[PDB]
Amino acid sequence: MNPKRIRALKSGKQGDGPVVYWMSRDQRAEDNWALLFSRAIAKEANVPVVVVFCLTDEFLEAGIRQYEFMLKGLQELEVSLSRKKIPSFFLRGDPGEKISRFVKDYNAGTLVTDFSPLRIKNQWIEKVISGISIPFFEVDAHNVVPCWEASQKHEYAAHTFRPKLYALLPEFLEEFPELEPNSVTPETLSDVLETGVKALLPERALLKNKDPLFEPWHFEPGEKAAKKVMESFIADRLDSYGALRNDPTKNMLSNLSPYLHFGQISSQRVVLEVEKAESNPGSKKAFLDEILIWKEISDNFCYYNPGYDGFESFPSWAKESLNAHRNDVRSHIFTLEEFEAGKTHDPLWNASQMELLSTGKMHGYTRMYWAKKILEWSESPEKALEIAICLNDRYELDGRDPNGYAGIAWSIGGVHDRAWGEREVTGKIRYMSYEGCKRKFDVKLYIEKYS
Ligand SMILES: *Nc1ncnc2c1ncn2[C@@H]1O[C@H](COP(=O)(O)OP(=O)(O)OC[C@@H](O)[C@@H](O)[C@@H](O)Cn2c3nc(=O)[nH]c(=O)c-3nc3cc(C)c(C)cc32)[C@@H](O)[C@H]1O
Repeated sequence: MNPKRIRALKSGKQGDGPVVYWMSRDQRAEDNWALLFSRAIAKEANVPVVVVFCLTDEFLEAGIRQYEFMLKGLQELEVSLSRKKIPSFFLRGDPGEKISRFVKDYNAGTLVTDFSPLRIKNQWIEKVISGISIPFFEVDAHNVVPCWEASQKHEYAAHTFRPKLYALLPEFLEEFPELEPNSVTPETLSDVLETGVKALLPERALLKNKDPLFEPWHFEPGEKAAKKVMESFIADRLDSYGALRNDPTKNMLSNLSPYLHFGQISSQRVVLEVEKAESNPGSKKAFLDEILIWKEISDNFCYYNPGYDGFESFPSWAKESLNAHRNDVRSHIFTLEEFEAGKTHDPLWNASQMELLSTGKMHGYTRMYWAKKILEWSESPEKALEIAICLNDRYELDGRDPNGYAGIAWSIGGVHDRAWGEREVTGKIRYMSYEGCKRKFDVKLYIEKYS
């Protein structure tokens, strides 16, 4: 129980009621430093621990696909927490009102939340701070090394973040203690889902035949389903991961991102299990570079760059290059709706958008190709960022995520990249040509599957 995982958000006066874990990013009962820390605080105070989750007003900015995935997982989570004699309360509203009122109504003694570097979570925290007088902590339960510990600043390249992160892995990569149950026991989610689906339905993604686009059987939600996906990745896909991770015709990725995004599985758990696996060397190195270095540098990016979703956060070499080509004539301009419908003149791009539309998880390789063409076929880099973020957040199961803003910023603005050869329109941003993908994998097979 390393105290470097927890820090104070606001001092206060400790009450004598239960310890409240405001769960947000880490929707799981196992392998959860925020829940474990909350339980430990409760034990020292001779009080029970309680979990609260905010069903916020912002769900209408995404789709049924993410709402159902999240809420079905929370239904499973209710059962698991109740087995530990830990009650869970699901508050309909936004956190500033709901958390403050709950703290008062339930005589909470201490408030704890998990860590997200996203603007909306920081918006939420500000309102909560103004409505409570009890101590308020946050625990990094999402990263192996706490984000504010891995580095003191924005890291401009993987190769400057990687040695700092790896220097800290011996301390922070460790097993989880078991969650001790509470000593004694202190509108349903199905109805909430019903109400939300009703409100979301007019905006549901449909084919011209009015049949829905989304296929919900590619990733079953919840902690138990996530563990099976991790186990099948290690048993069946990890050996080939190094060779096949850049081939979107092969189903050889871990497929863990939807579970990692909602915190239905701990990435620390995944890393421990992968470290212990005997697998092809090269493959384990490649996978750990993604789930450790690239995932946690995305939290580094959002945490230390307030404007992480804007042009101003790009590196200076990229801002200069993009500005110098701002007035170049674009080969094409597509509207947000033309991008959304997969109606560019590039069949590889359109197939990547159809994979996103139908499965809610675009292959990692084509996400890079996809975002870079939005830069190439939009009026400005600012508009490209707007369009890519809109589509990523609306349709990825793993979207609205530091990985997303960081991966889009890499794609369009060269964040965590270097300058490449100068081209018109896109400047020195790394280019990914259609013909280059053809030399890389079977583009025709990918197009057939998603068309
Ligand atoms: N590139 C990258 N950046 C951050 N974190 C990453 C990245 N690649 C992998 N990971 C993290 O590692 C695990 C395991 O990786 P894989 O098994 O290789 O991948 P999957 O879980 O099956 O597939 C998800 C993966 O394709 C994406 O994580 C990346 O493409 C990154 N990425 C997002 N990741 C998100 O979680 N949410 C988003 O909204 C993302 N949006 C984008 C947008 C764009 C334009 C790009 C280029 C990437 C991207 C992964 O689960 C992850 O934790």
